Amino acid sequence: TPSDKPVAHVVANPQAEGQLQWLNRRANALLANGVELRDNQLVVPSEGLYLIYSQVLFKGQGCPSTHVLLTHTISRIAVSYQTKVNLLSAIKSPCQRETPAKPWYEPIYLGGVFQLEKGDRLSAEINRPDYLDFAESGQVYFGIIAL
Amino acid sequence: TPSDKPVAHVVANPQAEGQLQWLNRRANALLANGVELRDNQLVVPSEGLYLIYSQVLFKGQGCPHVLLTHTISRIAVSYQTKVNLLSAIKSPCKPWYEPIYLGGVFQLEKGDRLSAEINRPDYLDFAESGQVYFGIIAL
Amino acid sequence: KPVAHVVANPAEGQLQWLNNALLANGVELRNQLVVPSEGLYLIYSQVLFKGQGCPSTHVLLTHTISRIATKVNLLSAIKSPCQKPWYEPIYLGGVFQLEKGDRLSAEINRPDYLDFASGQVYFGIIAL
Ligand SMILES: CC(C)(O)c1ncc(-c2nc3c(cc2F)nc2n3[C@@H]3CN(C2)C(=O)c2ccccc23)cn1
Repeated sequence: TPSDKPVAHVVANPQAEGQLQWLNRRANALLANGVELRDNQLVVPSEGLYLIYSQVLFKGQGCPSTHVLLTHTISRIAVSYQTKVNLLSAIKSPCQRETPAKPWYEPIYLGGVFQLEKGDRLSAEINRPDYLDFAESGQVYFGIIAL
Repeated sequence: TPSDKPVAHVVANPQAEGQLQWLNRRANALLANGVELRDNQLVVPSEGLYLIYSQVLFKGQGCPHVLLTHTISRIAVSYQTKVNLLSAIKSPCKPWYEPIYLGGVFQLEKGDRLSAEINRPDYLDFAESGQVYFGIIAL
Repeated sequence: KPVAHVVANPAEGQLQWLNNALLANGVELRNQLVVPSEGLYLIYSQVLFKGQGCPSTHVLLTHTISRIATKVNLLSAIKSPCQKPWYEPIYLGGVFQLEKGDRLSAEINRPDYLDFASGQVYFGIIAL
């Protein structure tokens, strides 16, 4: 007997270099029990507590002249207040000292439990899609699990 | 168990050399309701949604470049191919510590094999119990 | 189905668990969650550490979930935030066969670095 628990696990489209497009129409990606993926956002089918999680992986070849700041943020767009409200956020400075060139890898993980309402849209965005590494699978993803 | 939900929680062997070997015959480790541990891989007993998870803890003394990887893979029985479900790559560089937790929900089939590997077993840390583990929970 | 999801009390200089929190179907909060019936449980948690700059003494941040049936680590991790403000969360989660009456604790070593202002500081169990 399958679970009736709203769950989703969507992955970065590896073809869309220079963008962060979430896919459920990809191997080992899913939407279950009412969760929808609409306009790059997960739509919550019913109210309740949910675990929200996401990982992005950033990669760079050395350290450039201008300082790099990498951000990943998970936003909620409620039906009654249709503006992005941050739930989870994290910032990283991959290069402490600039190159006076070794590849660096910086994962950003976000996860937490939030009360969500029916129709809430969830966004998961980065500031630098040009640094995102999603060629190999399993590195960039975004999911929910209803408690 | 009375729930009958296939579950597993396996732990790393601290005295395994140059490898990340999983064990179920340890305290606070288990294989229940059909899940098997065969060739260092977890074997799924039935089709369904599963929470799949793993934690590794790396540790180094100072900074000498080092790349750390941690990957959960799936070998689907119909396909016979090994693909990453969850993967992290980190460049860590006094002692430094790097925990890596990989978790998510996946549709799995009967007979799928799941693996949890790393590139640097020599950087693993086993100072305390509960620092290196791998598991699944059927929804 | 015995379930529990407690949050931290923002209680100073400590990690006190309290009841978006919920306690139900036998799971009591005696500072440990007490297991009402023998079975399989997913036990999870997250803590969030934060600081400004790096001190002279090397700081190691730990978060551990223990089982008391003796005190044994079930889930544990360590973070070294200093090899500018910083934030370091620690996530734990796994499935465990527990006995009726067992106690489960979720502790940190450095509550002075805990962030008391989020959906990232919690401790919970779900009977499967
Ligand atoms: C449906 C099922 C199997 O009963 C179930 N119920 C609840 C959860 C649950 N897991 C949590 C959590 C809050 C939760 F309610 N907070 C954490 N976890 C674990 C570890 N860690 C922190 C993570 O960040 C994480 C990242 C992906 C995946 C699981 C985790 C997971 N699975």
